[PDB]
Amino acid sequence: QERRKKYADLAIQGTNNSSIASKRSVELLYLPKLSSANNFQMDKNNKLLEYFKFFVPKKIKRSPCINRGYWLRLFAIRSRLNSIIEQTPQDKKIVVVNLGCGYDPLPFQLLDTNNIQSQQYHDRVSFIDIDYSDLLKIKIELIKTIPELSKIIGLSEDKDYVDDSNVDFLTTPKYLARPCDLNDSKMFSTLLNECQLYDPNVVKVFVAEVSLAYMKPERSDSIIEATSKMENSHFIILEQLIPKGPFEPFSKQMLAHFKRNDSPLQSVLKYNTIESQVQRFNKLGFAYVNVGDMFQLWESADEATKKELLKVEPFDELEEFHLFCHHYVLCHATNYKEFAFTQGFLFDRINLTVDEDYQLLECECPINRKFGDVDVAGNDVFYMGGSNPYRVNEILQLSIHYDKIDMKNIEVSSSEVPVARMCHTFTTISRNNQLLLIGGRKAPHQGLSDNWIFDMKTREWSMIKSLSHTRFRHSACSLPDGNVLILGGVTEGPAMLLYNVTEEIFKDVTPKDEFFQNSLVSAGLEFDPVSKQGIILGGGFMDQTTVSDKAIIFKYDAENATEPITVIKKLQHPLFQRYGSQIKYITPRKLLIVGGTSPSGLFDRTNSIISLDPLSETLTSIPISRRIWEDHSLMLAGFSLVSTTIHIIGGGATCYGFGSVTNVGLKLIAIA
Ligand SMILES: Nc1ncnc2c1ncn2[C@@H]1O[C@H](CSCC[C@H](N)C(=O)O)[C@@H](O)[C@H]1O
Repeated sequence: QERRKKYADLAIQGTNNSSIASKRSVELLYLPKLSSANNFQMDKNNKLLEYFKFFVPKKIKRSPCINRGYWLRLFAIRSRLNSIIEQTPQDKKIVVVNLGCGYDPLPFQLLDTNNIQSQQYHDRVSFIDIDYSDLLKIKIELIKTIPELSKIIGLSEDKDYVDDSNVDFLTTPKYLARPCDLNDSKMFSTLLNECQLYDPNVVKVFVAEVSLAYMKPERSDSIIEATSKMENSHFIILEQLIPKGPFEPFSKQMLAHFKRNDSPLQSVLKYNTIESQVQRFNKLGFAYVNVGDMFQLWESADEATKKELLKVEPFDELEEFHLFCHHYVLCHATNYKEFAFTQGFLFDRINLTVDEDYQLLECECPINRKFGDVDVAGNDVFYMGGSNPYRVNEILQLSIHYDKIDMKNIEVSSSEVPVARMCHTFTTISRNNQLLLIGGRKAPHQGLSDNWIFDMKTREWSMIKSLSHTRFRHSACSLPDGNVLILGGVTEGPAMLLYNVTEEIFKDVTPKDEFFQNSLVSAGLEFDPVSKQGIILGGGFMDQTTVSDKAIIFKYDAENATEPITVIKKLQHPLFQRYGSQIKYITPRKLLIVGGTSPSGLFDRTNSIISLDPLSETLTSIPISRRIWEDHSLMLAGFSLVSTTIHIIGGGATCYGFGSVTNVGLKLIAIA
C-alpha cells in the first residue's frame, strides 16, 4: 500500500540519475568545443567551468543523438530564462523555482561569479529547489560538503562533512532547497506562501523540466493552477508529447520504455499535443502562452551556433533526431500581459483523397537491417550492406513471393572486398549482370570514396575508379542508356554526377538551376524510361536543419555532353518535405512516396505513404490500416523499395535510448 507509493516515488526519483548523467556527458564533450557564445560555463580566462561533475560519479558517454538532444534541452531552459532576465527591469527580484529539480546544478552555474557566461544572473536572481525529501537530503549534503558549491551560496567552505545527513531543507540568501512531494497539492500551496512568492514586486519563474511528466494529469495540473495565483509568474514546462497518439512508431517505444522503468509518462496521455498544452495552460490560469517542440528550438539556434554544434562530434541519425524533437515540448506561459514574447523567442504555431487503385498490406521481409541498398538484376533481387546494428558488407539474395520474402547469403569469391558500410547506393548495371556500389560510410566521420562492382555470375567484387570526394546518403538511379545518375549526399563534391559505365568516367552534370547550389541529402530519386522524366523528392541540406519541400521533375538527354540534365518543373507541398524517403513510379503517371521524417511534424497513418501524379499534380493518401499501425513495428527510416507491386523492406531506428525498433515490412498492391 504505502510500500507501493514509496517504490513508485523512488523509481521516479531515479529518473534524475539518468538525466544528470546525460547532462554531464554534454558538459564533458560539447561544452569544451563551443565558443563563448554558447558555452553556458566559462571563466574570465576562457577556461571551462564544470558543475555537473559534482553530482555524477563517473565519466559519462551517450550516443550523438542523445548528446545533441541534451544540449538542446540545456539550451531550451537557458533561452527561456534569458528572455525573462533580458526583459524584466533590472531592479526587480526574479526567483526561479525548480519543480522536481533533481540534482540539477543550474542555480550554482548561474550564481557563480566566476562564470562570466552567467553575469546577468549574478545580482537579482534567486533560486528555490523543490523535490522529494529523500532526494534533497542527498543534494544538500553534496552542496554543504563541496567547497566550490558552498562558496557560491555563501556557506562555509571548510567543511567536508555535515552534522546531520537527514536535513532536507537549506536556506541561504540566494538559494533555498525545500522538500515537497508535488502530489500533495495542499503542501505545495503552503510552501508557495512560506516562501512569500505572492509578492507582486517579485517575478517568479516556475520550471518543470521532465518532472511533472511523471505525475497524473490531475496532480500536475493542480501544481500549475496553484502557481497561477502568484502575481507576475512564468511557467516553463519541458516534457513529452505523443502528437499522433500512443501507437506512432517512436511514441509506442517511448511509452513502453518509461513503463518498463516503473516511471510511466502519465500527463502526456491527457496532453498529447502542442495545442493541448496551450488549452491546458489557459484553463489553469495562464492566458499567455508561447509553445513549440524541440525542432523549432533547433531551427531557432543562430547559424554560428549551428555550425559549431555540427562540428562537436560525428552525427548521422537525423531521422531519429527529427522523431525525438517532435516528442518534446517547450511551453512557456505567463499570467501577466506585460511580458512580451519577442521575435527571437517566439514560436510559430489537409485531407487527401484516399487512393482507390492501390493498398498497403503486410509482407514479412525480416532482412532486419537498415541503410543498405538493393536492386533487381533480372528475376533476382540483391541487397548489400547496411547495419544490424553494426555495419556489414554482406549481400543477401531475395526471392519474393506474394506472401513472404525468402533470403540467402551470397558467398563471395574474391580476395578483396569492400569494407562494411551503410548509406551507399547499389545499382544494377551491365545489362542486368552486375551491381555498382558507390560511396557510403563507416562511422559518420568516415565517408568513403571507394567504389566497386559486384559480378553476379562469378560472385566476385572488383574495385573501380574512386570518387574524388567522399560521399554518403546520396541517391542513385539507373538511366535508360545503362548509366547511373548520382545525386547529392554528404559530400564536398558536385551536386549531381553521371557515372558512364562503359567509359568508366564520372561527369559533373549539376543542372544550371539554383536549387543545386547545395548538396541534397537523402532525397527520393527515380527515373521513368516510359515518360522519359525523373523526379527528385524532398531531401535535407548539409546544415542538418533545412529540408526541401519540392518535387523536382527533370529530363535526361543522353546526347547532350555538357548539360544532359535539365529541370522541367518544380512542385511544392508540405508532404514533400521529407528526409530519408524513397520514391518509385508505380505507373508513368503515379509516383509512390514512402516514409522519411520531416522537420515540420510527424507523419501518421494517412500521410506516411502517398502518391503523386506529376502531370496532373494530384495527390492521394495510401492509408496504413489501424491494425498494422498499432500492432506491428513500423519505422520508415533506412528502408528500401523493391519491385519485381512494390515491397517496402528493411529499416529501423534507435528511439533516443528508449529502445530500438525494426521495420517489419510492407507491400503495396493493386486493388482488384
Ligand atoms: N511528486 C513529485 N514531487 C517532487 N519531485 C518530483 C515529483 N515527481 C517527480 N519529481 C522529480 O522530478 C525529477 C525528474 S528527473 C529531472 C531532474 C531535473 N528537473 C533536470 O531536468 O535535470 C526527479 O528528481 C523527481 O524526483
